[PDB]
Amino acid sequence: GFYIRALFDYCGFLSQALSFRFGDVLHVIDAGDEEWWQARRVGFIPSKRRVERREWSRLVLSYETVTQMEVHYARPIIILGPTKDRANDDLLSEFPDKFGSCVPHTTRPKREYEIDGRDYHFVSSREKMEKDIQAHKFIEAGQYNSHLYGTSVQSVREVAEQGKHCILDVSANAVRRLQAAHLHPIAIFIRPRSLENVLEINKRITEEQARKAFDRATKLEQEFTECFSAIVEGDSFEEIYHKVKRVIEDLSGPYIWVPARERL
Ligand SMILES: Nc1nc2c(ncn2[C@@H]2O[C@H](COP(=O)(O)O)[C@@H](O)[C@H]2O)c(=O)[nH]1
Repeated sequence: GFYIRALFDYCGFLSQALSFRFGDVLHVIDAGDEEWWQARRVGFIPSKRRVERREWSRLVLSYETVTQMEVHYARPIIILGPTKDRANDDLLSEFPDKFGSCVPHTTRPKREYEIDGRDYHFVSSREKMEKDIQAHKFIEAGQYNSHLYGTSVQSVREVAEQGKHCILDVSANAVRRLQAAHLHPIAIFIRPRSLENVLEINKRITEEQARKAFDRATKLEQEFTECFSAIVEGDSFEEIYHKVKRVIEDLSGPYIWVPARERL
């Protein structure tokens, strides 16, 4: 048969319908029917056509074909959503031998106490930086104050090829760039269940910051759900943290599922 990854979670009606969650990889055994396919998590599941029809009438993400490949590098990590900074900080602190950060590039002048190749790869001219960016040398870049900063493909590769998970502090836009560079990341979205939930997973921030965080999360999910490797939720940060680690463990290893060429 073939394999697909669910991009959504699936009246009181009982049937042989298989339940699944976002990110589950499914082994499709029989897809001859246009409405229901026979499958098993790696019952029946609604076909792409059926999911789309229902969603359209309700008011589209359904599934994407995937294939298993062997990788010899450690997958970079991109944690997104509320509390991601604490999660990034804690992973780096908890497993010094398994997680690391890459060295970013920048055009700003190096301070006297900074070291080139350690703090940043300090670029001589901004023109050179822009050229490399145009040459697709960066997974992501931006401007702060009046200087450029960027996470280069090579800097990430160096960490990944070394066998350690590179903790990235970049937007969801980087996922496709990393995939194309053959540095398949583990993108984890921490989804707030409500405004109240945000207030529970971070007891420090104000109600106003919480509302802003919830709004960003909503927009992030609306735009990049297809790029997430997994979506985690929890009643507390501790629960979120535990789940983030479980995902990384589950999606690590030599064999990973990546987008396939076959199309539904
Ligand atoms: N997300 C993200 N922000 C960064 C990164 N490197 C620097 N920054 C941002 O740029 C600001 C200025 O950093 P600086 O110029 O002092 O090294 C930081 O406070 C931070 O917000 C990075 O790798 N990822």
